[PDB]
Amino acid sequence: GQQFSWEEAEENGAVGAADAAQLQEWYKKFLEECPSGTLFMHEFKRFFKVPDNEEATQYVEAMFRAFDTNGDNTIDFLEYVAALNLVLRGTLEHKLKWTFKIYDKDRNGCIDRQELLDIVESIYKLKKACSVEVEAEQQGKLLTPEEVVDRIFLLVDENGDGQLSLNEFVEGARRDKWVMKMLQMDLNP
Ligand SMILES: [Ca+2]
Ligand SMILES: [Ca+2]
Ligand SMILES: [Ca+2]
Repeated sequence: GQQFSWEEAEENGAVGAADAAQLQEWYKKFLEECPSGTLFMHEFKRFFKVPDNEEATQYVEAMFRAFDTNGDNTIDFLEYVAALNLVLRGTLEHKLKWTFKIYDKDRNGCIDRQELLDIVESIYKLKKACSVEVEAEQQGKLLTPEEVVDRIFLLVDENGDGQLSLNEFVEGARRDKWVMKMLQMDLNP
């Protein structure tokens, strides 16, 4: 399927512009020390944020999951790079789709309170092993791990159909009243 690189390289002998140039170095700096060197969920989390407590692995592990879905357990240079443009540089609304996918842990085309508790739960383990404990209790009235889920579901939804489709979430994630800040997690810093 597809190829071993971008369509540009396939046709064009060396593409052009400072575009590929930037990638030429990336593709080389990574494959230079290893011909046909592919990345792995482990080599990624490491060569990227190489954390320590590891706890902050659930979050990243998700990234590779939502992005690396080909089903080969491996992620070639191409895939990775694609993610960058989707995050590194300015990110357009295209995020509404990719993010909606991050939650899709069961792969079915529909999101359910099951996926909500899954991802959020992950975001919790992250902010937990971070530089703060946000002492759930004394900190602004804590809640149950299932509460937040029922909060993002009800708000994003409204018909009570019992199913959170893309369009439903997309529009419910385009602005809402708090879905962004939360689901966003990073925000900017
Ligand atoms: Ca892959
Ligand atoms: Ca799903
Ligand atoms: Ca619905």
